[PDB]
Amino acid sequence: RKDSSEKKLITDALNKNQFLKRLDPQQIKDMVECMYGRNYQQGSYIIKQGEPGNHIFVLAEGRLEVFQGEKLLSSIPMWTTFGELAILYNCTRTASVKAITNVKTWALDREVFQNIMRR
Ligand SMILES: Nc1ncnc2c1ncn2[C@@H]1O[C@@H]2COP(=O)(O)O[C@H]2[C@H]1O
Ligand SMILES: [Ca+2]
Ligand SMILES: [Co+2]
Ligand SMILES: [Co+2]
Ligand SMILES: [Co+2]
Repeated sequence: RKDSSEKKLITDALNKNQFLKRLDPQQIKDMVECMYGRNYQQGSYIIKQGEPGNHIFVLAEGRLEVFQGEKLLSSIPMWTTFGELAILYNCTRTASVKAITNVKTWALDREVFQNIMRR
């Protein structure tokens, strides 16, 4: 699915996330190899506040904004991990994440994220 170049970009994105610094390099490597590409059209939501957390994402291309309601929280820089809170802490999505342009993410599903933690 990915060359060494993309694997390195995703790896760095995951390693920079404060809540993921706990994981071993083997766990990160496993996440990377398992991640799958998903595109989103402009104006669609990658994440909706209040939903369960079924995926963790890395922004690979395009622009994303984080919202509570109509209120803007943050612009997600390229190669940033997001959607991790609801996964790690068994909570609901804390905010919505909207596609400001057409977007590509790398995504990992929740159960896999935990199978990897079960290795
Ligand atoms: N203030 C904020 N700034 C940047 N990102 C945020 C902020 N609040 C929430 N997020 C991100 O938005 C995501 C929405 O779903 P999660 O709660 O799973 O994980 C959340 C974080 O990755
Ligand atoms: Ca990150
Ligand atoms: Co979906
Ligand atoms: Co580009
Ligand atoms: Co762009």
